[PDB]
Amino acid sequence: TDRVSVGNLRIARVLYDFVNNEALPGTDIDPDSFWAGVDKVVADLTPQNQALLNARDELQAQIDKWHRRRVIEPIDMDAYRQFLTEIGYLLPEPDDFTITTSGVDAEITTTAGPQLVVPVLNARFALNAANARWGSLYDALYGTDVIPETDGAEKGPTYNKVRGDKVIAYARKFLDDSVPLSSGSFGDATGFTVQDGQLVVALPDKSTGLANPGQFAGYTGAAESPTSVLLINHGLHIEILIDPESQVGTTDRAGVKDVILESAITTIMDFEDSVAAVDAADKVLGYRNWLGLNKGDLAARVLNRDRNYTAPGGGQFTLPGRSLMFVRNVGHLMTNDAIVDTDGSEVFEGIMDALFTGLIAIHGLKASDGPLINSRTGSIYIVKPKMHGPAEVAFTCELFSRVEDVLGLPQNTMKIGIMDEERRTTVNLKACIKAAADRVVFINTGFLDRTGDEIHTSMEAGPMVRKGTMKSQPWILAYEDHNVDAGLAAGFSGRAQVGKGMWTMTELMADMVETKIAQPRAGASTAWVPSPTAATLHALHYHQVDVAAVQQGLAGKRRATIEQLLTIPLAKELAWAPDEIREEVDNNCQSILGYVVRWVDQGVGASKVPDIHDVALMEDRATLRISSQLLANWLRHGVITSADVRASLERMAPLVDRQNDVAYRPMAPNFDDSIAFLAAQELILSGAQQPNGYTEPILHRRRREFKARAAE
Ligand SMILES: Cc1ccc(C2CC2)cc1C(=O)/C=C(\O)C(=O)O
Ligand SMILES: [Mg+2]
Ligand SMILES: [Mg+2]
Repeated sequence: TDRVSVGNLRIARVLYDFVNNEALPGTDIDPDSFWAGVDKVVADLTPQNQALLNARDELQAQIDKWHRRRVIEPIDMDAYRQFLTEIGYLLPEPDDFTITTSGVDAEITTTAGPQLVVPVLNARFALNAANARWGSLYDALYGTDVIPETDGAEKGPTYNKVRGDKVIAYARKFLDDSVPLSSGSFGDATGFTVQDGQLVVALPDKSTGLANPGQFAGYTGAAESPTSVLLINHGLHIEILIDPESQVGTTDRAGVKDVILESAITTIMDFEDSVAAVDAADKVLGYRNWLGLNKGDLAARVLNRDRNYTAPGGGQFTLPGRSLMFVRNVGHLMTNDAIVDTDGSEVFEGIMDALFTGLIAIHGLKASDGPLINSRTGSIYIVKPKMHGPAEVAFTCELFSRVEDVLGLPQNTMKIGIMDEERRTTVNLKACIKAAADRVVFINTGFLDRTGDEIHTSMEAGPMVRKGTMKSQPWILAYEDHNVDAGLAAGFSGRAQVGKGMWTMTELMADMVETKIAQPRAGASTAWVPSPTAATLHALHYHQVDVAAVQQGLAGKRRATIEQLLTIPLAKELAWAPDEIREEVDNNCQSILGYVVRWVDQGVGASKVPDIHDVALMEDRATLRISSQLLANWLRHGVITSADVRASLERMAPLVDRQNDVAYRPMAPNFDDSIAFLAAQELILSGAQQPNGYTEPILHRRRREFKARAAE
């Protein structure tokens, strides 16, 4: 064929060659021993992987039946709770404990700041994301709606000085709020100098230093007239660039050219919900980019070097120039035919990701032909998504342990960022953390997947509230607080990240700056952003909120009950008028179609899709999971008919065709000839039958179908 036999496995040649020629050289792992290890790990752990997936199905069957066999008024919470305990869904809560994870980098244990997620299959985006550790505040302010485009302040083809002056003024207020002067305001500064190791800021009438001189972290250039001044606040760096000859510095009262913020402290290179990878060719593209990131030679533009500074006293030092990288592996569900066994059965994809992304990450622990690219403390950081409960966490740990043995790595090298994005994890979160107590480096509320699981788990209970109502429902507010509580109770402060979820409105940056501050105010040491620009703007929130102090104030508090976590988001009687149902259907169909068409026809796993209100939303599989499950639920309970669904899909499809484009194939009017349209339809009409409402089985099948037809 086009496969390589190793034991019981038949490996796609493209993957075999990539591993031997690109991934293995430089790790000192023997190629034959590696492939024997792949065979042995797959054979040994596949049964447990399948058993865990079977357990999800059996628990969900019981829950479906339970709802179908009830007539009572609102749900008897006491009966529901004891039922879930009976079936093993709700497990006992373990005694208090503190995590023991060691060898973790400061960016994770100590620094509070933004965490950027990027599809690993897009080399250009991945490079920008790794370089997003530092970003221009002026560019982020000028280029977005944070500075309103009011009369006279609009963006044009050329620089608008009125707008630029608003940018400068915004940044000066940020400096006053973050690194205050002893007296006066940065808005009146006329220059900066370093005198006896102290920062001196010239005012019109006088000179002043910092109210806290310890916030002066360094400078570049001559101490007499530095080319830049480096400050620190809440552990994050701020750099004032001084250049009176620049276009902006010429207009500035102190010659300031820009303010650079330490922004994306860590970055998650994603193999999961933001990428479309359905075969060996796709996986190799992703693995090769992850390899180039860890070897430091990925080029599309290149990775940045570390940044050199002079210390206040005069010594030299350096700061990391790149975001510390995690990789998000796929979860336990899917198989991939990149490897098949002798029976033709596909191998579990999460098992493969652990082996291959783990192998590749070794390069980030060693010098790059300069210094090693990633973890100086010797860890490999893997986000494991979509786990359901503590036995599934234990399985990830065993998989990582077995992979470490194959790779010759110390035990516990491979650390786990746990997504809390499935109900059976939420309600057993303390036990999930305990199961990974020596590997865990974060917990994070993946609230979009979590909403998808909320809908599917209770699918039989009745019609759910509209998608937009979900973000304010009791269950989700309890879930967010419960996650923070569990992390802090497990000793996460100073040891691991407590993270919150993604901002998806990529153009609504004024709204992000106004509202996303709630996440660090809730004690999250990190939260997810969709772009380098949004990382720079979200960094402002960490200068305003002292997350370390917030976490200390939250200690010992139990702010969510199990009853709150289990409050199902059922709609009340007579909740909606016909126009509101119409808008919900059309909005969900447009978002489904806009995302699925680029997935199936172009293999793009994350797309900006305008919604029914013309708001650009960054869509990935989790937002698709919500929209498809909600419509499945409304169809299941008679809120809408199958004619309503088909009509909405047919009405929104031509609009999506218009929004798109070199490789774009219109879906309309030949709907049944478009694999993408049929995939969108199947996601709704078959949604109730998909395991835990997951979208990958349909998406993968339909993308492979598209590729097959295109190859003739
Ligand atoms: C929803 C979403 C949008 C965009 C991106 C990336 C930037 C492309 C990631 C996610 C995501 O995966 C979130 C969660 O895992 C989860 O809330 O379930
Ligand atoms: Mg998710
Ligand atoms: Mg403070």
